[PDB]
Amino acid sequence: FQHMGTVSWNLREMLAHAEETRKLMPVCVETKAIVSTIQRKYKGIKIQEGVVDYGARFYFYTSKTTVASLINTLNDLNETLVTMPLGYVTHGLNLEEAARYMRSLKVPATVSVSSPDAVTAYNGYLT
Amino acid sequence: FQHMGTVSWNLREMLAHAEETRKLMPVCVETKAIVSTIQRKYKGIKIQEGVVDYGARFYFYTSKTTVASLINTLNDLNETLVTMPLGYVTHGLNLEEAARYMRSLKVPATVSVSSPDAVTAYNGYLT
Repeated sequence: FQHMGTVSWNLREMLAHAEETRKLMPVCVETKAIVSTIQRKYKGIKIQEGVVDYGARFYFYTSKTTVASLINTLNDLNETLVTMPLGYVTHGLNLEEAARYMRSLKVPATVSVSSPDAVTAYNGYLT
Repeated sequence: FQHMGTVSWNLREMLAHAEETRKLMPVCVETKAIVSTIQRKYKGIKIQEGVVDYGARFYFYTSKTTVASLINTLNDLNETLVTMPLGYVTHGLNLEEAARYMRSLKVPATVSVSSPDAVTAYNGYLT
């Protein structure tokens, strides 16, 4: 998977990278800490499902969208991502099963996990 | 980040340091000026992706490999590096976003930037 690599970026780093690069950043609208940060950082943003390009370029989704459906949608968008492992926590998945879904991503992505130790754990599950 | 330090060495100085120390030196094969210099200093080299130990010890990569993936690979190799800021220009990144990715390196590294002024800028971005 030369098109995906794994870092440990907090939300401020992810947003700063996304603002500069305009890489697409998926955001689960049920994750209050993240939505709150976005609403305060980009005053006036109208959060709605799908692509919202305002401050940064977001793909807003609900966890009622199942992970493989989200990933097919993102594959069709054909944009480079900055993302957390999809389904992890939001869909009740552990890190290993989120990685299993992430194997279906065909677009380039930077994947952010909680800690440097999670980087090696995640990459081992992915490969 | 005590395991990384920043200098301003031109390519000839980087190659001389790499030749003596056997530190691993990442090289983007799309950067034609660098590849040509390497082919001229180390006549007969067979450039191919991955580790090539000929004259100096190189890690040749394509910019189709995403920066975080390259860094994941270099961390797994566990060799000390002499390197330019990864992703800078080659992946369309500015110096600040390259530095953001370099925070993920776990192996010791000497990072060489284009001028003494860039040393100041890069260190501020890294931290």
